[PDB]
Amino acid sequence: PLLKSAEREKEMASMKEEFTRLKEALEKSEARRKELEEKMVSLLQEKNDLQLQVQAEQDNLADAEERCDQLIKNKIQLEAKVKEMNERLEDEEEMNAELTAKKRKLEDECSELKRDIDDLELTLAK
Amino acid sequence: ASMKEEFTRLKEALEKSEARRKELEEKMVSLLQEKNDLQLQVQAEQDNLADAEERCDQLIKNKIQLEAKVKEMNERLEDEEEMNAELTAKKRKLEDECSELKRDIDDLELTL
Ligand SMILES: [Hg+2]
Ligand SMILES: [Hg+2]
Repeated sequence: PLLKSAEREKEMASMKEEFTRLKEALEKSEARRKELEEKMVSLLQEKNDLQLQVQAEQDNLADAEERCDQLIKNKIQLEAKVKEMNERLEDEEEMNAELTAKKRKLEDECSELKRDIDDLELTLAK
Repeated sequence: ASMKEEFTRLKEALEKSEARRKELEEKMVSLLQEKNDLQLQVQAEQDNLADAEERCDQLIKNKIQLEAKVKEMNERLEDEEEMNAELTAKKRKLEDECSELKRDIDDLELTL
């Protein structure tokens, strides 16, 4: 063009591209911002959902633990019963031994008595 | 407005946008720490629950072993209890034989 029409058209073409560039810089920034807005929303929901699993698992451990408690009180009563039964067995066995001894010594005496009765009948008879 | 105010509006919109983004980038760092920690915590707790459950099973097996041992002993005790009672009866019959025998010895000795 001629000097003046070229200079005028040049400034207009420059302002259009400068504008177009600012517009795109904004669009891009907005995109990054939007992607983050979405990520932050998703993470907060993820975090709060885990805070509930922690609670829930802690509760299951509480129920598991309480079950151990009952079992342990039960083991206590049972070990007490074993101790007690073993004591009685010893008493029984000991007594049994003692009775068997007395029954045998009585047996030796009936042997001897029947023998002495026979000796006196020998003395008497002849 | 004029072209200059339109550009000024755009620069400010960008500065604002970029600023909001810095807000998010910094707030996110701390947010991920929290999420990773809670994820590891749930794994830790699940491990505890498995170990707790395992202790339950050992106790249950032990409980069974004991109740059985108690039963076996109750029955064995009853046998001993009956065994001693039968002996006591025998011992007693013999004692009465001694009594009778000693009496017969007395009667024969009076004959002499
Ligand atoms: Hg348990
Ligand atoms: Hg006797």
